[PDB]
Amino acid sequence: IQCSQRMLSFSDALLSIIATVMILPVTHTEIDRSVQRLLATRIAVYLMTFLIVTVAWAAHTRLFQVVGKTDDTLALLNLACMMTITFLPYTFSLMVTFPDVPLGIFLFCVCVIAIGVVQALIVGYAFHFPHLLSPQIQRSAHRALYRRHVLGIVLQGPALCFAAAIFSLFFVPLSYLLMVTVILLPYVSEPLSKERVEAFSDGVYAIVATLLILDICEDNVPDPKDVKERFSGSLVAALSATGPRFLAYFGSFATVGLLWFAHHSLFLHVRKATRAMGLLNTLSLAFVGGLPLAYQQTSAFARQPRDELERVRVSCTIIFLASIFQLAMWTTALLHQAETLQPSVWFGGREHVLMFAKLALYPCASLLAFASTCLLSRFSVGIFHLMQIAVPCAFLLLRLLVGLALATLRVL
Amino acid sequence: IQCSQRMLSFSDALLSIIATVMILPVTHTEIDRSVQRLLATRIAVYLMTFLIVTVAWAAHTRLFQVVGKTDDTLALLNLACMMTITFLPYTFSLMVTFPDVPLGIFLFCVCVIAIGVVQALIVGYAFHFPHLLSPQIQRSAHRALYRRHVLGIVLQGPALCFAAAIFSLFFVPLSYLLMVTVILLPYVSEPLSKERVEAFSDGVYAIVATLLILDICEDNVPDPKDVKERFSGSLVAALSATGPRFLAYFGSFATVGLLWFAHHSLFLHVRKATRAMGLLNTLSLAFVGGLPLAYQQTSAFARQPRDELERVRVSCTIIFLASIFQLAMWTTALLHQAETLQPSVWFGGREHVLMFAKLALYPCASLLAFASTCLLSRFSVGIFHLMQIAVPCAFLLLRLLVGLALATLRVL
Ligand SMILES: CC(C)CCC[C@@H](C)[C@H]1CC[C@H]2[C@@H]3CC=C4C[C@@H](O)CC[C@]4(C)[C@H]3CC[C@]12C
Ligand SMILES: CC(C)CCC[C@@H](C)[C@H]1CC[C@H]2[C@@H]3CC=C4C[C@@H](O)CC[C@]4(C)[C@H]3CC[C@]12C
Ligand SMILES: Cc1ccc(-c2ccc(F)cc2COc2ccc(CCC(=O)O)cc2)cc1
Ligand SMILES: Cc1ccc(-c2ccc(F)cc2COc2ccc(CCC(=O)O)cc2)cc1
Ligand SMILES: [K+]
Ligand SMILES: [K+]
Ligand SMILES: [K+]
Ligand SMILES: [K+]
Ligand SMILES: [K+]
Ligand SMILES: [K+]
Ligand SMILES: [K+]
Repeated sequence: IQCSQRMLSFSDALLSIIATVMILPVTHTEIDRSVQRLLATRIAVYLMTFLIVTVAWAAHTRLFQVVGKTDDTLALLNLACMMTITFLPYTFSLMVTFPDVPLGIFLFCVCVIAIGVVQALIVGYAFHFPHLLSPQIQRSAHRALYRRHVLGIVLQGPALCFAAAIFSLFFVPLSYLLMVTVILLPYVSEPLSKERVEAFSDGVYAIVATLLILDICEDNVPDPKDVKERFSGSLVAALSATGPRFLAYFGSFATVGLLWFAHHSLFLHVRKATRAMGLLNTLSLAFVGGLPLAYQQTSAFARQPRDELERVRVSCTIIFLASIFQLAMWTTALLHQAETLQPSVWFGGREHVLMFAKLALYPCASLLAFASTCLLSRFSVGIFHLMQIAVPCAFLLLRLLVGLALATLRVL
Repeated sequence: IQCSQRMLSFSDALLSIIATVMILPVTHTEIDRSVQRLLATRIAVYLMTFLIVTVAWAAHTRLFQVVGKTDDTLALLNLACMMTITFLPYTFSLMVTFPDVPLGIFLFCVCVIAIGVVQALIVGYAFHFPHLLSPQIQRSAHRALYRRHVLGIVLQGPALCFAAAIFSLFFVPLSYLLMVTVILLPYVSEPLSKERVEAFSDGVYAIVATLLILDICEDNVPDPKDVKERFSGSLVAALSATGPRFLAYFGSFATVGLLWFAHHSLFLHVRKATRAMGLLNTLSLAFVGGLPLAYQQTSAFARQPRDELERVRVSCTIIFLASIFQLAMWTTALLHQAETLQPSVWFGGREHVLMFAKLALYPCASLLAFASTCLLSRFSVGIFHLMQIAVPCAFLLLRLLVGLALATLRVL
């Protein structure tokens, strides 16, 4: 027997990488109807693959909530499970790119079946050696019924996908219906490990923050030949020619880091994460993945006022979507504060107002910039930049600002 | 005050991404002297940037060993520190690509100075609020001397790099000498947080395992137009045309996952990690980063026997270098087992032989394949594939094999 914490941390790292894999085609899209259609398709594929990989990650998290402690064989089986999961984005992209070809849907169904079969092997091994189970399962007298329930839950998806794979040769629409039913059944018809949620969130945030510097380190180191021919041997000029990329990276890193800061602060006060909090966290991460695209678009900065106005609106919308779901997590937690939140941030608690301000800082700023874009259109672009400067400072001075507001309302 | 564990986990994730960033140019190198020179330059740059980012990560780890507990201001300062660190690979690549241009060396020195200045701000803030310090520092009466020592250690590198930046305008070789002195002084003239080492290692392993699938998901989804024109509308043929990439990914993921399995097993029994163990871990990770290149080269599989023999030798050498340093970590730990290892894996312990076999499995296999390449040249290539099949199975049956060997030696 061994402690399973590090194995699950490795699983979370791999799964965050796999979930965010499909954001690279979006950010590498150079950017007339054809280009817009291509970008929309890529964004939709990214969202769907992120959600699918998140569903797989959640299934893994609760599977290894059932399995309390790990073992060499369990570690190798988990490696096999991760290997199978790493193919979901590619097979899904292949299926959507070739909807009418049965081979793509068959490959996706095979990937899902393989994940389920490896997880069923893990469940069988763990139940054959009860000391690997959680104490709740170990001490229960209905271990056989627990095994049946867990194994049925694990193998539900594989059965539906196997039926879909069969039907692909006869009636494709029913195959797609079964694939969607796979995701529908678990949620249309419990707590989630807070550590797993935190690890997955940290991985996603770390990847999204550094996407643009990863692009820069590969593409934007000047070529000495190009420097000597096109910039008259001036390295400073060659580096200035690529300024917009650096500005995009700075903005994206700052925004993603501050959103992670808000998430970190929120989860420092969470006692237990519910399923609703997990769903809202998934939505927030999915929309967070899109910030690099927003900042690329705004940094490119086509001089046309209408184009730049559209870019600012899109960026503000993306930031609002990223942060409103964190605020929604916090509001959902407040409904069951007694069991979900530490007493510090309960209604009327010491740090309740500070947490509220910290989580509402970004949605308010994004909404204000978006409104300025409609009311103060000419200044709006500058206002957007002002936002990028104001929000970080507000985070530094947040306690002083909250105290000032409290003192002001004391008399008012 | 807040718990600093999640902030440091996020730092480890970001730092692993930044350390492994420069491996992408290596794996994206399509592969006459010019190509070899380009590949050698890219590999050297990757190694140097990995080592530099690891030095920065180690400095960060011990800085936040000094700082016991975190705070909102400390969290934001840490975000700024990570932002500064993310520019080390790009500035180093720019400096090496333009060695004679003072601007590149100046930018690298500025990045180093900025990292040091942010860390000095963190130290000053933590010491101005002693409750953020570790209890050892808090209870000491020499907190002023501790502050002086820590601040000097933090600002050592910035001073040397500032001198180098000045000298770049007058005598460049002395500037380079000072830059190397920055790294020389700390090591030429203590324990390391095992959690930080584990998190960094897991991040690096997770990135390296999935490099090739990240490439595949972007580049190798067939284009319907290409499928219809070049493969006569056969999607299976189009997918078979890209088989070697999938084989390379399978091999690379299996090898990296099993090396991580060996690392995980080793560190499950480590009580405290010393500086020597940290250095050996860094070397092992640096050489692990090169496995995707080895497997790409072997999967490309030019039919020429000499070329394939060279590619098998290179792959075996890379695997041996990756795993021998894990074995060296284990051997170094055995020298101070009493304080470094759990009693289970001490000399003559219950699991000592199993740990030895687990860590020596890969070096022995790689050395045997390399030797077969010289003695059994014609079969060697097949033997390499045999290795890819044998080592995983040996990991599954490792306990049975160890028991069999013990029983055999009982009579012999
Ligand atoms: C053929 C390979 C490539 C992939 C598909 C594997 C097949 C044989 C597996 C995957 C999941 C399995 C199913 C999982 C659960 C159940 C429910 C049980 O009450 C009857 C058997 C049934 C319906 C299984 C039959 C076999 C099954 C469909
Ligand atoms: C100019 C900007 C862009 C970058 C460089 C910042 C300069 C001013 C900073 C960076 C590190 C600093 C040094 C850090 C440590 C010491 C040792 C002390 O006994 C004398 C001052 C001295 C030598 C500092 C002088 C100022 C310094 C060199
Ligand atoms: C109905 C059905 C059909 C097929 C499969 C199946 C098939 C292939 C496969 F690889 C794994 C599985 C499932 O994996 C196990 C299931 C049970 C057991 C032990 C039994 C116990 O005591 O509960 C061990 C492993 C399962 C159930
Ligand atoms: C000799 C020298 C020269 C320059 C700098 C410097 C310069 C710029 C900068 F941003 C930060 C620093 C260093 O950051 C601090 C140092 C001390 C203090 C408080 C003093 C205490 O009580 O020890 C707080 C912050 C430091 C030492
Ligand atoms: K973690
Ligand atoms: K991670
Ligand atoms: K990553
Ligand atoms: K990448
Ligand atoms: K971790
Ligand atoms: K990581
Ligand atoms: K290309």
